[PDB]
Amino acid sequence: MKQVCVLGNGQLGRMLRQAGEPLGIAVWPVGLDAEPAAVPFQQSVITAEIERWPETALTRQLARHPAFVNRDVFPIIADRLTQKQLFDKLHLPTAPWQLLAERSEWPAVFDRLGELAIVKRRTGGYDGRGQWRLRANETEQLPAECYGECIVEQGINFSGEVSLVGARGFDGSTVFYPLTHNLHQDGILRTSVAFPQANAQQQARAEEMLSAIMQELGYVGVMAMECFVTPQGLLINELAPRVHNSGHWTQNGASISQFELHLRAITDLPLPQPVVNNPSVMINLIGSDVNYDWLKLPLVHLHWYDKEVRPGRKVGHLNLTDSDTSRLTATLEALIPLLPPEYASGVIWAQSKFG
Amino acid sequence: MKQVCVLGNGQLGRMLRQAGEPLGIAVWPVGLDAEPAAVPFQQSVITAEIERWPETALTRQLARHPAFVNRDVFPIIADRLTQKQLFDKLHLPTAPWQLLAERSEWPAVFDRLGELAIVKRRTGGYDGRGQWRLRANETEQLPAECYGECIVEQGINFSGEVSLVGARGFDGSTVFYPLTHNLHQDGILRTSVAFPQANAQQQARAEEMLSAIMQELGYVGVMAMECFVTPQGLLINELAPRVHNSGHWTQNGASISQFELHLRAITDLPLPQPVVNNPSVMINLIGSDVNYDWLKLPLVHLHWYDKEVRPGRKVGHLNLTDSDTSRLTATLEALIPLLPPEYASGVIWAQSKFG
Ligand SMILES: Nc1ncnc2c1ncn2[C@@H]1O[C@H](COP(=O)(O)OP(=O)(O)OP(=O)(O)O)[C@@H](O)[C@H]1O
Ligand SMILES: Nc1ncnc2c1ncn2[C@@H]1O[C@H](COP(=O)(O)OP(=O)(O)OP(=O)(O)O)[C@@H](O)[C@H]1O
Ligand SMILES: [Mg+2]
Ligand SMILES: [Mg+2]
Ligand SMILES: [Mg+2]
Ligand SMILES: [Mg+2]
Repeated sequence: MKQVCVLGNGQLGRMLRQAGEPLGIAVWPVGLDAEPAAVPFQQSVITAEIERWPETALTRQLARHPAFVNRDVFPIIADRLTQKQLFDKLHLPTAPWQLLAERSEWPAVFDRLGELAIVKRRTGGYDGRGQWRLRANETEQLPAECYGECIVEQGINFSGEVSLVGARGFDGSTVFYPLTHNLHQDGILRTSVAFPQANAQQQARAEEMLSAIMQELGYVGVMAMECFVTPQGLLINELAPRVHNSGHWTQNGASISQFELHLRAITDLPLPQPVVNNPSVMINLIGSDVNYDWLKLPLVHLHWYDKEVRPGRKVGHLNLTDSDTSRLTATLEALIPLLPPEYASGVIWAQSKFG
Repeated sequence: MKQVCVLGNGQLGRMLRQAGEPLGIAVWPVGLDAEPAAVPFQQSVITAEIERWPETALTRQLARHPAFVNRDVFPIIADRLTQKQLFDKLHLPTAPWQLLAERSEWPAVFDRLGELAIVKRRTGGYDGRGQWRLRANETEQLPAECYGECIVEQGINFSGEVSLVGARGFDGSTVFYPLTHNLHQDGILRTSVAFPQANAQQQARAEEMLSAIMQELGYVGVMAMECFVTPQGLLINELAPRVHNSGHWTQNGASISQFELHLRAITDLPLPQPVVNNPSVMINLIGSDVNYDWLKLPLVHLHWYDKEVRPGRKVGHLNLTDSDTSRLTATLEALIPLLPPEYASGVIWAQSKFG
């Protein structure tokens, strides 16, 4: 019975453990502060749900582990500069950008990028923290700390956002789910909607890009590529070297979930193409307490994280899938009065995807 | 918040625990020999995946425990003599029978029940162990121990077997799954097939019968009723006061699984009718080692129990569901060479359901 250890103690690891169980794979999520002595890392394949970390007794032990899959890929992706350079190397479309070295460069930056600059911390950002959207007369708001520690990109006016989640096997095979439509508000993902068949052109463009990246990196497991939809085609925004929030719908809307797919990849099990026959919606639960009334609606799949509820925190997600989009829209409509007000916008945006 | 302890350490408990996690319900399977001092009985709803048990430090604590849902139904069900009588008291069709008290009753038993008698141990039987099929000149095979400890009933020539899995809530509401077709060989269930819409007359007869049963008992949770199909309609074979093997398909083929439904009922959560839109097939894994090649087929959902593989032991099950029956048939066909010989019969029988 394969053993896998996942570095990091969040919901991602928990979902990987839940997926592993019925497949006969024991998965052990280990936080950074864990005691290595307690960790069966020796008899396990190591994976992670994080991409960067401080040095601890646990991480020092891991360091010397032969089977930490993708170990060397993380730092490249963990630093936005190196990630952006990777797209450049591979000729992949992405927002024009540059390292933002010091105050003095501002003039050349706007000259280069346009009216709106999007400044991003090279490492550690998530949910939009560590991101600034500045105009020529607003540069003084950027913390000095940021000089040398941030990249700056052109503000992209996309018509929508989509991510491609897929996986690469140790033998180079790759498999993908259809593109997923993502809605972000205030920097955090709120809702995702996936259809069995995406714009065929967009789907091929994305697969070619993701494929080139996984190959170049020699990556094994699941990776998510977030892109921006523009009239010239997609632009890659960023990558996540792991299972990703946008693909949670796969737990209930694909024959093989992103969690199962990642475990198959890393343990070298078969990686056939997951079957996706119907559309799916996923609503993220953020800073809200669980309301079991949601369970009155039979299509709603509750995925609760057993995390402390605090503002802005991802606490769970709700998935719904059905071959009849009317049912989905109706389920959505019934959910509105059962969710806090800030959820209406995303729920309605999901409904409109079927309109 | 949800804390449930389940009496019994088998795969059913494990599947209840996997189901409860994402719902935010912490499920603790407790074996009979467990140390009561290590169990959260005081802060939980108690359920069980077994129906009769010896007195141990652990079960002693469960006697009369107010949090143990259905505690008094178990014993009624656990004895076939009491179970049969229930049917009788509710005018529900069942096989003509009687308590088999002693050797001398034999000639009259055959005069009354006809050619073939089915002897069954009053308690503890499963997978056909404790059952004997006898003609009038074979009674000497029945161990002497049986007299007074087994019932005897009419061998029924049924055209097929179907089970009804459903639940009853604390307020009397009930919900059910469509009937499932079950195939038993050598006393053990090998395969099940469910269709979204079952014979209407049949489904209604089953629901009326099971509702009468659960209501009569004040039962809360999931119960399964195995029946035999005959030209006068269904005959009830036996009941399982819990989630049941023939309902495993609901893990992937219904919007709410029988595991989830049981936890909903017992925790007083909502109990809407689960959605079932496509057919499902479940192949029981018995005494065989896991074969990861099964995973090359994308529709296959592996549910491995993490049990030691021994002859005749249920080690797992494979579920498959899709709206396209031709897909299911093709997946079944591909499964044959990937399973031991003894599985062909069952797989073919499933395929035949779609023929
Ligand atoms: N150049 C850009 N132009 C316009 N919008 C942008 C741009 N970069 C980011 N955004 C918007 O901000 C959202 C969050 O940005 P991004 O993914 O870089 O940050 P993050 O902190 O890494 O978020 P996370 O890791 O949680 O996805 C994007 O999905 C998009 O809505
Ligand atoms: N009276 C009967 N007539 C004909 N066949 C019968 C009869 N009783 C049982 N059988 C056959 O034997 C099977 C198993 O019998 P039964 O369910 O009573 O046994 P069990 O040991 O309680 O099995 P389990 O608890 O594992 O379902 C039935 O599903 C059916 O195939
Ligand atoms: Mg990011
Ligand atoms: Mg992002
Ligand atoms: Mg039985
Ligand atoms: Mg039975």
